[PDB]
Amino acid sequence: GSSGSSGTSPPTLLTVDSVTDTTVTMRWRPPDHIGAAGLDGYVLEYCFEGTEDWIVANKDLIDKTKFTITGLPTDAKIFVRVKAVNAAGASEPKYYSQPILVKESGPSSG
Repeated sequence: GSSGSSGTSPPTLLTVDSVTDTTVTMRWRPPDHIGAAGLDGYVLEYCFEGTEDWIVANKDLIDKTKFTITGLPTDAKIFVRVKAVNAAGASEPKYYSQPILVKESGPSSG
C-alpha cells in the first residue's frame, strides 16, 4: 500500500490570539523544520457543536500564521484544529485542550 507520509512537523504552540462576538482569531507557530519536498501553506478546520461533520475554513492555503473564522453565532462554542500540509502529505491534527468561545473579552486590571 501507498508508503510515504509527510516527514515534516505539525503546527505547534496553538493558542487563541483574540476573540470577538463577531469572529474568532487563532494564531500558531511553524514547525521546527521543513520536509525536503517543502511545506505548502496550512489548513484550519472547525466543527460546530450539535453536528458530526467539520466545516472547512481556509479556501486554498493559509499564507500567514494566523486565521479568523468569519460568520459565527454569538455565544457559540466551536472546536479549532490545525495541521501541517506538505507536497509529501499531511500531519496529525491539533486538538486545542479547551474550546474557543466566540465571545468578546477585554483587559481586566488585577
